[PDB]
Amino acid sequence: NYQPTPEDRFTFGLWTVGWQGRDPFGDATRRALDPVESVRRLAELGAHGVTFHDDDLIPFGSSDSEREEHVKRFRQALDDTGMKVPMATTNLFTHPVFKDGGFTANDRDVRRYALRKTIRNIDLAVELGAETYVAWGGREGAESGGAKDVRDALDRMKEAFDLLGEYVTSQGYDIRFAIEPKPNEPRGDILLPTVGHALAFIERLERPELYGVNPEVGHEQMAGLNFPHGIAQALWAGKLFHIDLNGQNGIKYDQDLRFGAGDLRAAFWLVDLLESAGYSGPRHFDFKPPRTEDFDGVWASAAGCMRNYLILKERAAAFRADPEVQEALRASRLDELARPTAADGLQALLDDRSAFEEFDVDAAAARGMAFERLDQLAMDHLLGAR
Amino acid sequence: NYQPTPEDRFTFGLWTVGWQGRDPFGDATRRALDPVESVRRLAELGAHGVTFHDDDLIPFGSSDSEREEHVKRFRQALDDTGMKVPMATTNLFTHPVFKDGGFTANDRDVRRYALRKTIRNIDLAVELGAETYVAWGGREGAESGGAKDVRDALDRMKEAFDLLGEYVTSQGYDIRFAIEPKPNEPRGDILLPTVGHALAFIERLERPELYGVNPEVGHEQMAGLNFPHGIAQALWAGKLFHIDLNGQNGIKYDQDLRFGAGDLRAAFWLVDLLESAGYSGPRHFDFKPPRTEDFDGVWASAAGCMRNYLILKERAAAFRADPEVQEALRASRLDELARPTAADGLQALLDDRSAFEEFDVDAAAARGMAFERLDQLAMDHLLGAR
Amino acid sequence: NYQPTPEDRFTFGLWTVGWQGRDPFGDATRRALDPVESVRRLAELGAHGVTFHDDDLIPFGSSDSEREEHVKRFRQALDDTGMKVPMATTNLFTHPVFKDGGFTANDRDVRRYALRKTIRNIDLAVELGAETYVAWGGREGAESGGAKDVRDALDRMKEAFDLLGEYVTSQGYDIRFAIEPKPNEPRGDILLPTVGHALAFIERLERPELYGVNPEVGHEQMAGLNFPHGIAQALWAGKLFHIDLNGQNGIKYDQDLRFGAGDLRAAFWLVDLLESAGYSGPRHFDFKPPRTEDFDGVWASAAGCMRNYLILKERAAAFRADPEVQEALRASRLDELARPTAADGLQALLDDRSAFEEFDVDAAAARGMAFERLDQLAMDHLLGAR
Amino acid sequence: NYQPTPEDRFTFGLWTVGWQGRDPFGDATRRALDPVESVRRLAELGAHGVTFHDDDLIPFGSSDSEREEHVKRFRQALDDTGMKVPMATTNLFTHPVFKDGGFTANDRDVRRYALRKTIRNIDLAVELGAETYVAWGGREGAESGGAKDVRDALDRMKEAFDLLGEYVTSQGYDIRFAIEPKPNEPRGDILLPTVGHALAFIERLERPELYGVNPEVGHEQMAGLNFPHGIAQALWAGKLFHIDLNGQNGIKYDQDLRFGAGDLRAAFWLVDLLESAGYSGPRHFDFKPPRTEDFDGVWASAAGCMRNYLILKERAAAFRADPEVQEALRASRLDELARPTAADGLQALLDDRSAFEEFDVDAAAARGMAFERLDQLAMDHLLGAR
Ligand SMILES: [Mn+2]
Ligand SMILES: [Mn+2]
Ligand SMILES: [Mn+2]
Ligand SMILES: [Mn+2]
Ligand SMILES: [Mn+2]
Ligand SMILES: [Mn+2]
Ligand SMILES: [Mn+2]
Ligand SMILES: [Mn+2]
Repeated sequence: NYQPTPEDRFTFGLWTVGWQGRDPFGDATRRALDPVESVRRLAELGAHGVTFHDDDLIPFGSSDSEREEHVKRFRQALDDTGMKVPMATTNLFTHPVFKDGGFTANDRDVRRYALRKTIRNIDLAVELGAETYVAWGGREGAESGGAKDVRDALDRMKEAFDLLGEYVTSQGYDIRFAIEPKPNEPRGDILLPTVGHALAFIERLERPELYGVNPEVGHEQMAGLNFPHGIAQALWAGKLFHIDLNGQNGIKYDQDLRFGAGDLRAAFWLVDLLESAGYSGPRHFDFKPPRTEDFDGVWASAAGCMRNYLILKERAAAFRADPEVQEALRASRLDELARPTAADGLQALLDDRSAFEEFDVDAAAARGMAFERLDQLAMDHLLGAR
Repeated sequence: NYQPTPEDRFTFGLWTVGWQGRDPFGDATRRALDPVESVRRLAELGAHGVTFHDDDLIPFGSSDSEREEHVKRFRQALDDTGMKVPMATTNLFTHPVFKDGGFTANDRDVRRYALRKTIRNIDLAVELGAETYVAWGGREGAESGGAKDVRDALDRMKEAFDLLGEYVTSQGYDIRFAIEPKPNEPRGDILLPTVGHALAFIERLERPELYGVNPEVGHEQMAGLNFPHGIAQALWAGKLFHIDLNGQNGIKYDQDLRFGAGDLRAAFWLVDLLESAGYSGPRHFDFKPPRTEDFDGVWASAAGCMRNYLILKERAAAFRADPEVQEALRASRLDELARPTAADGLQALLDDRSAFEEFDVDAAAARGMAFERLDQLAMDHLLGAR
Repeated sequence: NYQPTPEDRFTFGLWTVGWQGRDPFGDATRRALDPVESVRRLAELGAHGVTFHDDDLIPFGSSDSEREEHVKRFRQALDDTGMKVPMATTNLFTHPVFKDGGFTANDRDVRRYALRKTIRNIDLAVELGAETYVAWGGREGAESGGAKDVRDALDRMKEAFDLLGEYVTSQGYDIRFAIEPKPNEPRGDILLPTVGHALAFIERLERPELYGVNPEVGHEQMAGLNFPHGIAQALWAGKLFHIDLNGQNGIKYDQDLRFGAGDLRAAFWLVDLLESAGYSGPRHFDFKPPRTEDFDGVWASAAGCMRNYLILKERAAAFRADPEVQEALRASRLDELARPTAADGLQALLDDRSAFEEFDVDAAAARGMAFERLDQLAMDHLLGAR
Repeated sequence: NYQPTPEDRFTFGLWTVGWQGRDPFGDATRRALDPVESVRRLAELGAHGVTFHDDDLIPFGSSDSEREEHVKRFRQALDDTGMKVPMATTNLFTHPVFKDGGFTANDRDVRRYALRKTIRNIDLAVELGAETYVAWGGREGAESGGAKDVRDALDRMKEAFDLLGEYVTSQGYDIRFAIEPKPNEPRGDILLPTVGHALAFIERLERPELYGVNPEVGHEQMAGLNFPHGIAQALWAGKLFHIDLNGQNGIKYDQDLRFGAGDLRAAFWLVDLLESAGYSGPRHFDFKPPRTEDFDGVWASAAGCMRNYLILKERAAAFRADPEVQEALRASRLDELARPTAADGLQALLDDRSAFEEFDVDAAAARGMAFERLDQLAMDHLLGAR
């Protein structure tokens, strides 16, 4: 019955089920949750673990005595439940000091502070066993053209990531970084707005092997992009270090719906790709239970994330294993797409009259791709109408 | 009076002013143009040169005798006018054989043909003096999830670009490649949909130094992205090999309006950045005169592209040179954004109590960025209201 | 097995399966179809009937002898198959004369011609038994601000529709009009861009009872709008005279995918609403088989439209009939939403201290809406995971 | 120098300059403002007046003694400055009780309360001299399909507006209502999402003459719609009771930038239309100074709204008065667009062989519209490049 177990590796941010429902036009609709109670509540649902921002575990401005007791209580809930902490991250967006950014703030002292805050939490992340450290530069960007020279800001962004990579190397940590793109909100435009921009930026770091992406379903969809396509490119690059799952109904504010909501067909093709590719990291949900809900609806929504992943996994596997689909894939030439165009090499291609001079372009053009039958088989599988 | 001269390097595709106005719901509204007459007509307007697809110079399926006479006539118009041909490209989208792509077609024979067609035109491009060879993979992509394994397709795309780079190296040509991203249309989703995705892909080629981007204003805006930001990232990467200028009114079909139309403020900030950065390549217009127009309106629209570039150039230069704006930039800390965050190095940063333990975050947060005054100075400059 | 029969009332435009695959960057990939063969082919698939533009039945500029033989051949295919023609429409977009519009062309003679062309086809539509006459003003609009005074254009649009309503009244026809909104493409902005704008405009006609809407799934989604919501408003207004079904993957060019493709969840909620409301008109598909397909894929895609409608109909009915869902609807107060707010009347409301002075807003606010559990039941039903 | 005076009728919501900068990912960056100080500060800038939500003048849950003193202090600032209060509105979105809506909440008691809260503030609005009472139903809508039957919700919405119209009639007030559309945010989809949907809904009210629209620039642009077009339709309907001015950079979260920011060309065409139409209501700014700013930047941003309106007013007037533009308008047939298509009547049109049988469609089609020259004259005027 699509019941999750910890071996499914489902994880959740403390800030997700813990979202109090404050939006830019409304006050909180739910009380804050003790992280201890979310660990317990999630473990009961079948989750594998939790993630946190530094401020989602230890309230900003804590004395070290308080910090110690916050951590201690959290550590006991993990031990009580068997939950893990595979990823953590820094809040560089909530406090007003970060109103123009953390790593790319125009104010140099803020940039320095953002790094000092980030490094403190990396140490804590390692202590709690995280393998991935995410950065979402939600305040990096601008509302107006003169406010941000983006060439200078990317210099400042490279600087920061290079320093964090020097730091983890100096400490001998095994943790790796994952940049989480978003195209806008809360800034008018955010730097590194998509998976492609983040991938490209990483290739300009001193130690590129230490940084990957953490793409979020709804964020690429906020640019009207195909999320499964961007995940394929991240996988092709060897850079899918982590993944954020949720739903989004098109180009609008970041909704962070429960996974499977939003674009259901894209959710199907995403799961198909993650499972085909053997992605083995956490299946992490970054989602807000809608503020219409009380705490029972919070946990229902969380359960739904996991349930929908496992239904889509079953339907995609059944699609890929159906001999009628395999035949259709053959009919649509997907096997040909995986064979080299010219393993025979450039000269042989140049000398191959069958590639140009005697190529029958009209017979090739007349050959239908048969993609609509293939896609209606995929639809039939998704809906259990086979 | 904002009169262009060839030294402004303005160029135009033959397919732009030559667009007959056929759209997906309407027939042609203008006759086809002889490329000779467009070269002459553009030179009279002050353009520096023209670009072409192979099929926009030599009709598909020409005998070599016909090909020779087409080229000869074009060459004479160039010589008659002093016009140049700085860029050329391949039509891998119009013919039905390319209905599932050229380089990433599922059919291997089509992929081979696409390369054979591309290489033939590279030789011609070199003969006519082009320094940049553009690729727009407008048919590379899918309408449905099962039709295109994107991992395999990027393998096929890398293959193709690697082969074209082996070819130009083997011939000793100096020409370089520029990939032109577009997120969708005519395919439901197009591969390498944005500047970031193209930049990232190039870093996976055998000879990355040979490939840059040719970003188009309207295409990044079709993903709701900030075009000046993406140009800054391309410039930061050292990869702005060429630029396509036009206008776009938001997220919708590719309009290819005359430059300055669409998002006027973004046009201002683009020109500001190109001129600040000392971009020295062609200012190339990829635009469709609307099909409401007759041939006089075609040439009016072309003239307008150039005029609007030169007005925005003047207003941006005046903005950057105004001592009141310089002071505002200082007030908004843009100078600080250009200074290293931590040239003193990681350890010094770690030991700097002013970066954390004794950082006054409340006083930093209280400091306004003054970006609205800066932006109203930019507005006043753009509108000539100073 | 979700097999359609004519009693399902599925209809298709001749221009849908007959689309030759010409897009704004590519030539045709399929030959044209004889309307006779599409009637036969669709009847074999289980369709109820077909619709046409005047130019999709009789080629533009036909002699009346030719027109007669075209009609005669079509009439025989209808009789041979039992197919019906419930709707027809005018092509006021393909010919270059309509480059600035038909009814709102700036040129008065074109406006007159557009009406003369429209009235000729209304007579033919009546002869073939249509009950609905659609208008899609795809060329009505502008690319630039000065080109179209929209106040004057709406005067010209009202004029035209008023004249067509006088005409059908004068002839004693029973046919009714349906305006099909689209927000853009082929014009930069199209007038009456959404269901709401069309509904509002109709209330300004001389005979409002004669005009409704024909909303198309993909067009409202091209404005990022909720198609089921707009259909509910059209139904609430008593104005859903006809409906166009297809799919659309977000805000981009009009894709006209096969129904069920695009936004699958929205397709579910649409079918739920049409069936709940007892909509009894044609279930009309306005769709393009992708130009990757040959004619077998054309018919596969058409079959898929019908299949997906019938699967979604079954799943929605099962949702609405499930006692667990009924209970959830009760828990989410949907029954309360259908009860008058204040049947007791204004004064009683004013005097009801329970409505303000003694209203417990905190207890009301604390009551969760339970919408996430309700929606996961809807998801479970859609996917057959109950 | 584009200095505003109260006769320009510029108004501002207390919540605009008073926005503390709390966004869905960040805390406040500015303290709250005393409404008294905003009235004074705005009057010094040249504003005509202010508007308020009930909760933006009197903190929620005030004793009547407190309410009295809040009002008294506000009244004295108005008298001290000569500022007016032309519009007011109800906060039916911030308090958690309104998490599923006010007038269309599923909970009947909340719907009753929303009306009781609305009516209390209408009385206060009248006392302070407002002529327009706005409703923005920002919580009316849904995130999921089953949560909201939209047919029932529109019944509940009609009910509420009908009751408020009975109330103001019963009291003999002269105030009129204006519905402010928004397509989404904070709900996933908001009911009456555009100007067209609101216009259409009003025609279903018992007393339609009492309700108009208050369209907001950024909200229609959040649906990718042309704001000047929707204003023209509202003006054509006689329903532009009020207007909200700001800027928006495309399809994304509601930015509420200072007017003239966002889409500058659309701002030009809007002002052109308001001034051409002789719109005489308040020019009301609904805008957020970005949270990067301190209070000096708040007032700079407010000043900028007014400045940009007055620059665009000058440039549009100069466009409309330029004899070269008048000639171009004549060349593009805008005069013809304003002449009836068929004042000669239906029969005369039917009998006019020049309208069909002898219409030269090819010569008509060959006539260019000359819209690009017209639009480059508009551009030259906007930029002061004539
Ligand atoms: Mn998100
Ligand atoms: Mn995330
Ligand atoms: Mn383009
Ligand atoms: Mn281009
Ligand atoms: Mn369509
Ligand atoms: Mn349609
Ligand atoms: Mn707004
Ligand atoms: Mn507003």
